[PDB]
Amino acid sequence: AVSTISDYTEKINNVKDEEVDDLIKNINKYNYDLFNGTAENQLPDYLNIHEGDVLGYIEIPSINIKLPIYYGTSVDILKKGVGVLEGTSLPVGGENTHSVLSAHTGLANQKLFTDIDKLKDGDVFYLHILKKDLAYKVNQIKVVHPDEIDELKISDDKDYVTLLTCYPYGINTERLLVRGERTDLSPSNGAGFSLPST
Repeated sequence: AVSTISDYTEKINNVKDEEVDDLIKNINKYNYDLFNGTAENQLPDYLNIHEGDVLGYIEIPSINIKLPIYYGTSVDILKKGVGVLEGTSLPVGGENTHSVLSAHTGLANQKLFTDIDKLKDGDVFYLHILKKDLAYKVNQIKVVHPDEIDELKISDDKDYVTLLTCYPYGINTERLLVRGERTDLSPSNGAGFSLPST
């Protein structure tokens, strides 16, 4: 709930800023190796990110969803919030990244499935990862077979995040892929920002 998000917010703000900056720098290196095929599903030792580590949270204001984000999709973890799909980009953004956020499967896929079912093209979700803020605008809702790859792959010159949910009853179930592409945090009406000059 908001106790996990509160307990993430507390612990992360109490870490040295330079250690979070280095972790962000190492994540960006993993995502590049991943895209270049010089890394594998199992995270390198230089990250100290593990199955069940909270990276932060997702806000979907359209449907008042606020859920923590864990690394990985392990079963002791899959009944709390949202999991980063092993083999997909870590959600810190950038060109040549595609992070898949997989729904957790208990009572909060019986809400979450129908809730991300309500999302349409132009809807925005916010990631809060390791004190980094990112915005994503939905541009592809896709119902897919469970042995399907192409719609979860990193696209060249693309910064994507896919919300992956399964129909929660039965086995070999159709997965719903709500794909966001990277947008500005700033609202488009208000603008006008200049650097110092003299």
